[PDB]
Amino acid sequence: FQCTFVCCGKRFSLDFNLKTHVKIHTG
Ligand SMILES: [Zn+2]
Repeated sequence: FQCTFVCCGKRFSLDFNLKTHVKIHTG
């Protein structure tokens, strides 16, 4: 998918990698 939080704005590939990442912006 894609990130859009803070200055991280990283890149997401799929749902698994989607939450496995944004999980921080969420905690
Ligand atoms: Zn991010």
